[PDB]
Amino acid sequence: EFNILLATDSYKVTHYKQYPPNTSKVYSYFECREKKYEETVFYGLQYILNKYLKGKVVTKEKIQEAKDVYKEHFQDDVFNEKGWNYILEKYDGHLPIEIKAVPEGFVIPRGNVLFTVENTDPECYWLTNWIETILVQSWYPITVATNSREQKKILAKYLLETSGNLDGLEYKLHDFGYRGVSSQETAGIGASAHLVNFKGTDTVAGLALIKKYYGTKDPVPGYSVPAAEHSTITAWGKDHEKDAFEHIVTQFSSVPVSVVSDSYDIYNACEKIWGEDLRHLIVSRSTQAPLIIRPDSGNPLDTVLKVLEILGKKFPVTENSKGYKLLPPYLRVIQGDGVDINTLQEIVEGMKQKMWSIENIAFGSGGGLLQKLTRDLLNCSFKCSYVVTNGLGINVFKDPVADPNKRSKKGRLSLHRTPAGNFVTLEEGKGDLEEYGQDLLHTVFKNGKVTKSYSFDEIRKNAQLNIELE
Amino acid sequence: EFNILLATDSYKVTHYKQYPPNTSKVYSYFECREKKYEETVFYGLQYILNKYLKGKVVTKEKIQEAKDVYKEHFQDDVFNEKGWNYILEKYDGHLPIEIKAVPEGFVIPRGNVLFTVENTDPECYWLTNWIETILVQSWYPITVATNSREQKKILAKYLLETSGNLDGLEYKLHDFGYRGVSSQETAGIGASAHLVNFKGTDTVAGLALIKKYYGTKDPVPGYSVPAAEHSTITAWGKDHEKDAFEHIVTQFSSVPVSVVSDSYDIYNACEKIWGEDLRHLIVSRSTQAPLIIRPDSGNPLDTVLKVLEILGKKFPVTENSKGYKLLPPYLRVIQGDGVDINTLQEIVEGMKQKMWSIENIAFGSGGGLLQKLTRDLLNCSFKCSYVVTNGLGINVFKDPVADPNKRSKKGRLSLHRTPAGNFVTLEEGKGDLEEYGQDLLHTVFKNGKVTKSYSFDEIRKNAQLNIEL
Ligand SMILES: O=[N+]([O-])c1ccc2[nH]cnc2c1
Ligand SMILES: O=[N+]([O-])c1ccc2[nH]cnc2c1
Repeated sequence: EFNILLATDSYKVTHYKQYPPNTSKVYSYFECREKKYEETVFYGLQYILNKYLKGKVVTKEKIQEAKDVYKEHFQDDVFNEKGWNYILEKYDGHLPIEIKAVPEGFVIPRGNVLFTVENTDPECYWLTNWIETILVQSWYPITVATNSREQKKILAKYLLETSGNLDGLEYKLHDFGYRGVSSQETAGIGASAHLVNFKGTDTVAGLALIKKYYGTKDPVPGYSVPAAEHSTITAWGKDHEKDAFEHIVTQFSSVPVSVVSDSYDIYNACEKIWGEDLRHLIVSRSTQAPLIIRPDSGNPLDTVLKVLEILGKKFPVTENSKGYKLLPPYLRVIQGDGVDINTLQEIVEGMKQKMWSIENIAFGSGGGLLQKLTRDLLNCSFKCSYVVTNGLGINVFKDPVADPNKRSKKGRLSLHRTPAGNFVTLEEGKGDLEEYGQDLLHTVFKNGKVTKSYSFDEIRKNAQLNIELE
Repeated sequence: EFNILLATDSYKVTHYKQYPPNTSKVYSYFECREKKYEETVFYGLQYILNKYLKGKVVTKEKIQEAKDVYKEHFQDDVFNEKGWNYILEKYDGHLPIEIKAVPEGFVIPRGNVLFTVENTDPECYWLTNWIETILVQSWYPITVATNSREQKKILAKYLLETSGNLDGLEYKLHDFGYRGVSSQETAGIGASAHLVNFKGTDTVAGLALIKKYYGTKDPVPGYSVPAAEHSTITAWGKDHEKDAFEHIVTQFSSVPVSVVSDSYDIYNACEKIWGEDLRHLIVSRSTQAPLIIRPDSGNPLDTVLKVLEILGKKFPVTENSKGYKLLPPYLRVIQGDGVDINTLQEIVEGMKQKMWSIENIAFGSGGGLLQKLTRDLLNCSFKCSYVVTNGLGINVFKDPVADPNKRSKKGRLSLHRTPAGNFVTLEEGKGDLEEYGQDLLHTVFKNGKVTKSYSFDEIRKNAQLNIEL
């Protein structure tokens, strides 16, 4: 079972002995520090508050366990047993911490305070940064949600340009990342973050996470369709690819079905198998049940363009009202290999140049969407900005000589709307001067309880694109 | 509770309708496909077997839960309820699967079979690839362990060259990755994978994972020392950095202590604060309890060299038998910013050029060590290579025309030692000809039971570098 006393960076176990004597308050904050990604989607803190921080998180057993582990880990007795015992005895193991945060789903420019953390009992001055490690992992859902939204911006731009509307946008980027992430827990968190922006996912783990921690009016937040993988095509044998295709599209004759078509020769599969031998089984399909052809190898752009040219010559193509080519409604393509924010851009631009509507194509992304991201991408960072020692408040910060980008904010922080309606973070307690109206941060956690929460429906609304709002 | 019926890629829910009819066997394998990183450390499967796959993993409630979710998720009834019910009824919810694997810790060249998976009951042909998603996540501890070991190889080469030995090698790369990974679970898995090669970690989650799933003779597999962060320095106030330093080294006077020294001006801190104002508190320290100065910003190579240059002028430097400069034993440096396999190499080579021994330095790595890695790095991949349909075995594979690198292996596989003592994977069941000694894959899982386990001690022994052998 999870033990918050064993869920911190080792060195933090020794920090209670390093702060100035008579420190009664440590106040810290999280930002995506300014340094391609000008704004960030704030998402994921609510998961962490509920799963890890709320309620009785300290017990006699957990304290003894941590004591025993750290004794060996440090080869010395440095663990603050008395400190954790105080929390157990005084607060029935509930953390005397207050956390204020921007609403989940909010889209906020870089370099703004997103959440703050401080102890509510002077004895627990050390607790604020103990939980840095747990809270900082919010970088991951933030970064997934943000990068996923940036890809939605690209898709919206090109879909609107080539078709004149945004129909189906929320299904244009499917999550294929389940196998390509580092753990089951990561799969659920990352998939949930993608679902802030889109509705298509194969990472089933995200559904239960959203249901438990956020909630939606709909039964599920995300959807999928039947689809083949290489094993279900190749199992039929090298000479029986056509047989596999026929079996699969006949089994799934009245729902959409994706079929990976590159097992041996994608171009042959498209031109001869789909385009000639099985063509009669494709042109009979409903608009609600298209065949989705899935290439999965080769240069992503070149392959998509060639697949489209092949299909364009075997199937009846129309020209939509914007002048772009459109496959018949029973036939679509999905590119789910080598897709990341950069290649996504390359492919839609290349399609546009060849006069193919973005209506024709959908994308899937795996490692690119959920794994190939780090804390450095948005410079997600947690720092102390204010302490009280001997009853006097001190504005504190770091400001390394060789890297001005790592300079942290000073003092008590608040988030405000500017006269032009933008965000500003006030430092040094200046929010108190009341020149900038009310603090936009909300208290979300206080003394062991979650004090404010958001449904996944609210989060999605907050995270909408301006082009969707317009 | 974790529900294995909800722990697969969505489309796999539909695959039981797609395989050829009359298929009684689906046999699949995992490899780090050949395409840098020429050999891989096999580690992490045992975690997955015990946590997720063993024992009674199917119940009536879990089947109903999956049925309910998939109904909404697909807006359709596709779901092999009968198939899952069969496992529940016939096998008390234990998976009729056999997995054979190379021993954990083994170091194997790219392009070799590392483990195979197959159903043991003809009714469960669909189950082999159901569990692909969960098993393929082994890519992560494999890749962390492999990338960590490659960094150890660089450190070993340079330490040996500049010092004449490998003393302290196992503490030269510390895991600072806890806050920089995507989840608590990842933290533990990745930290454990790093401990295959090294003994220094701040990612505490790794200790409990190793204790629970692998085990060590020693109480713990990993260690740390007291150390400062920016908060414990900056809280003293901008004008009181020296007071913070003095307080911290005095609190931790008889153990090693790392102190981040770049809050305001790393160069001033080293030259004026440590090098003058507080020098008397440093030169009195034990060899078993040095001050470890930690820069944490600026160009990693440039900052390390300038820090050594400064300290070398304030503290007595010796020249070792190899001709390299060595700080006094009470004083060391750790660089834990911007360290990955590339920059690590750059720093030790830069030090060597400036005649500084690698004895002087240790490294810490966070995102570089545990997060900035993907399944693409070693091409970790799971593919079906053999099926039995209508009582006949068929060797199956993919071979996409535009990417020969994605061609997969054919038929039943086995791993063998070559006459020269290397590795070879035999395809098409050719291992049965018995020309190549015994198969190195062992049955590790069969019908819900873990059948062969390794301790963390054995794994570490298997993963040793040639240089230390
Ligand atoms: O799993 N798939 O390959 C998959 C899932 C959903 C899809 N929607 C359109 N194509 C798809 C492929
Ligand atoms: O957390 N640290 O900064 C840290 C931990 C362990 C160390 N061993 C040597 N330097 C260290 C720094």
